[PDB]
Amino acid sequence: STGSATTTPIDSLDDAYITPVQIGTPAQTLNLDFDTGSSDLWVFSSETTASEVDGQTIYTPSKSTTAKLLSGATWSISYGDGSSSSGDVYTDTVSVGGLTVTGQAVESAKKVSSSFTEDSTIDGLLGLAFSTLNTVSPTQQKTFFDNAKASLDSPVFTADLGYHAPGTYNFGFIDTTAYTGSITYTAVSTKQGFWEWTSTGYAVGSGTFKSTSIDGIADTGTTLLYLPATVVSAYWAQVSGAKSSSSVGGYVFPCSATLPSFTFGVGSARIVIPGDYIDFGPISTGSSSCFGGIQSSAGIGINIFGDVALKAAFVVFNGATTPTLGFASK
Repeated sequence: STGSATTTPIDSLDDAYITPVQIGTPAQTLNLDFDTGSSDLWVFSSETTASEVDGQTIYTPSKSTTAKLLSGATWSISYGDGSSSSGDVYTDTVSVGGLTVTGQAVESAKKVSSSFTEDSTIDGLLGLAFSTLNTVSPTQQKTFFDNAKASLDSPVFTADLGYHAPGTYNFGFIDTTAYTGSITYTAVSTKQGFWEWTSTGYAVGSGTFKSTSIDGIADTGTTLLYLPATVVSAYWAQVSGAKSSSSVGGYVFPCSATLPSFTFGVGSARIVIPGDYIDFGPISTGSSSCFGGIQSSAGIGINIFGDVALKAAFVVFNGATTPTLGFASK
């Protein structure tokens, strides 16, 4: 089997991407944030604290004839940006772009943190990291991909994120019309539960390529590109007026600037992020200071190839016995 669904930026900045997901019988369609950096499928629901719901579409398990409470199971998760959610668990039928999984763990939120409440466009998350990170207790649950894998034509899914435009998540096949040149595959470590790999280096604008190993994760659920301070300093040094602001929380630059591109290495191959991709607009409405899309990972503890990097490529998440990651220009 296969699946194919369109993913759409939630706002003019590509802060995140939502993908329609059918849950239950009859289908309840929720717009979920597909996240290759976590492994929980959780949704706003009829059980979510009323004061913490503000415009989201909710899952109502009582209205699904295929919903079953997973007796005694609970979940609780905290993300890298400080946000969090928790609740209990149902199993139900979940379909993504024509691909159907029965008995999927659907984690129902009783509580969500303010940032989730404040984002009316995201009805929940669908985790696509390795199931070892799943937070369901006392019986850990599998991801949608994990549950689908045996059925898929090929044990893969692909991320084709658009820049200020819709894109595509495919399951079970590689669309050879969706990229240019060839796909370059690189090794993955599953030891931290992430799609963790090692970039071969970087370049700033038309500058010479620096060969250097950068260990990081392919994470569709993170907006920006987080890299070592040395690398990020070298990028912003090429932008007149750019500086790191502790008060704003990262590198900012004059909105009148023209940003240089950023290249990262995948084996012998190169992915080029155009400068426009690195512009996240005024730090506050009407300000002439703009927030940078490449930031230091020094505070985080890991490097993150977030949407800024991934949307410049066609990305293959290969879930074979020995998983790998593939990158192509597009």
